[PDB]
Amino acid sequence: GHMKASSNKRRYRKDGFDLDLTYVTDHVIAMSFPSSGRQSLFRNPIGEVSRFFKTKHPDKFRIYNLCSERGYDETKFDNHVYRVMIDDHNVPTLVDLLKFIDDAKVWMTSDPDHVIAIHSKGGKGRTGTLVSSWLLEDGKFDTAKEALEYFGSRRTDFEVGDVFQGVETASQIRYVGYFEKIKKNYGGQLPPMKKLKVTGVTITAIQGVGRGNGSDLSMQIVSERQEVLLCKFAEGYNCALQYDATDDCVTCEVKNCPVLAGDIKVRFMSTSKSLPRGYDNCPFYFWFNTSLVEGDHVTLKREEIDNPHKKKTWKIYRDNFTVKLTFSDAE
Repeated sequence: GHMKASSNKRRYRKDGFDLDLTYVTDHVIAMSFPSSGRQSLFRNPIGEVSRFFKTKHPDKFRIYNLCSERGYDETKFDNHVYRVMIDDHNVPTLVDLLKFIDDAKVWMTSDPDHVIAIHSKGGKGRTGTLVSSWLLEDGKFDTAKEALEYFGSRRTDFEVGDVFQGVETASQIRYVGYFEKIKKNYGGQLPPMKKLKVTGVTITAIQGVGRGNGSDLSMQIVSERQEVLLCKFAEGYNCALQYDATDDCVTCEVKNCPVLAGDIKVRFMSTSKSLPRGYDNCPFYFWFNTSLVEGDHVTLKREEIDNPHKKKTWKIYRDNFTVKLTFSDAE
């Protein structure tokens, strides 16, 4: 009878394959995670994905797994898998990014028919960071913005909730920009190392954010996956808070910061349940690299901070919401 007995752009549906896989270029593929067991959200069984590569690019593929959270049976891909450990909604260290670029360069230079396939979980934020960096390396684009937007056009749904298309976070945009700066100003290698200590943090348009005066906020500095400083503002825990109602800002002296080098992640937490958490289990956060800092501070506008960069938050983080870190030289 009428009742049965049983039961997009990103879809590759050719030659008996049905996969969440995109040729960003003829030789650079972006895809979602090659999954096992049950299929949820219709994304990509590993047996099929590995069959695809062995059939379409026999002996001429290399797979990049960008998920810190999980690996898989790499022998399904004949051991042609390289891992870049990136947490969801975060960025690779620049050391890890450049190591990836060199690995891909060695592989791609060896044969013009070689392909690379880059994946994460959804194959958007982390994947787009590395795909866009690779396309800069390979000379297809000269700016991070163009590379990111191309990635967005090939791989992603258009998001009205984003300022810019392509990736998931503001730090992801920043890190492709860092790679552009490295390629154009430093010959493709890291800039001279610069060590820093954070001595202050200033937040503008504080009204309406948590308790609206800095008193609910704390700031955690993370280096190489470890907390290296925690400041709790109202309490004076490694800090001293000053709130100015007239100027709608808080300025905090930061105390006891260790010497910082490399990629630094700064997370802001709140005791106010009324201030929503976004990605990374906090209200707002960002990454920066100490060697790419200019002068004695780094200032980030709303669209440059992870979580406030989403339009769905703009009733809380107003047009003039910014965060500035003030530094001292560690050398």
